[PDB]
Amino acid sequence: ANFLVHSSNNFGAILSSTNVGSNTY
Amino acid sequence: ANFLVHSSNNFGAILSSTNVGSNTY
Amino acid sequence: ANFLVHSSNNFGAILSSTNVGSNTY
Amino acid sequence: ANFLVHSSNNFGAILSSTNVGSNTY
Amino acid sequence: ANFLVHSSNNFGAILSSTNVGSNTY
Amino acid sequence: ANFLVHSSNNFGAILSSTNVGSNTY
Amino acid sequence: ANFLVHSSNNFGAILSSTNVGSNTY
Amino acid sequence: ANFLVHSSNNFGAILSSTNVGSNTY
Amino acid sequence: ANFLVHSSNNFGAILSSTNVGSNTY
Amino acid sequence: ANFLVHSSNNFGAILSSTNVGSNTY
Repeated sequence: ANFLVHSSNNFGAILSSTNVGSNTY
Repeated sequence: ANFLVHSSNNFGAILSSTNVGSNTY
Repeated sequence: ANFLVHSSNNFGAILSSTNVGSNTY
Repeated sequence: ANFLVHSSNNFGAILSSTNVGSNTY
Repeated sequence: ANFLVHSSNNFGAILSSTNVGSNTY
Repeated sequence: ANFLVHSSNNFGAILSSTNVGSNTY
Repeated sequence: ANFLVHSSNNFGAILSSTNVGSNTY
Repeated sequence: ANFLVHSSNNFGAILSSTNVGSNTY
Repeated sequence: ANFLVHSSNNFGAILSSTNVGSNTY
Repeated sequence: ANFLVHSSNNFGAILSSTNVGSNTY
């Protein structure tokens, strides 16, 4: 619901997707 | 719902997508 | 709903898209 | 609905798009 | 609906587009 | 030295900085 | 030396920095 | 030396840095 | 020397750094 | 020397670093 993310020198991706339906990446 | 994100030197992407339907990336 | 984002030296992208329908990136 | 964004030295893009329909990027 | 954005040294773009239809970027 | 850049629908930034000293972004 | 870059719908950043000294991002 | 880059829907960053000295990201 | 890169829907980073000295990421 | 990279839906990073010296990641 309420996500706490701290990053440093991020080269890739951060996925914090809370899903109730369908999806593709 | 209410997402707290702190970043530094972000080169990539941050995805915090809360999904109820469908989507593609 | 109400998203709190703090960034510094952002080179990429921050996606905080709350989705009820469909979309592509 | 009401999104609070604070940035500094933003080189890329910040997408806070709340979607009810379809779109492409 | 009512989006609160604060920025500093913005080099890129900030997209806070709330979408009900279709669009491209 | 002589940089050839072609762009279209640029939302972010393009950095082609050739550096001999120090700098921060 | 002479860099050929073609882009489309760029949301982030393109860094083509040729470095002989020191720098930070 | 002469780098040929073609991109589309770039959300992150492209680093083509040719380095002879030191640097940090 | 001359690097040919083609991308699509890049969310992270592409590092094509040819190094003769030292550096950190 | 001349590296040919084609990608699609890249979430992480691609490192094609040709090294003659020392470096850390």
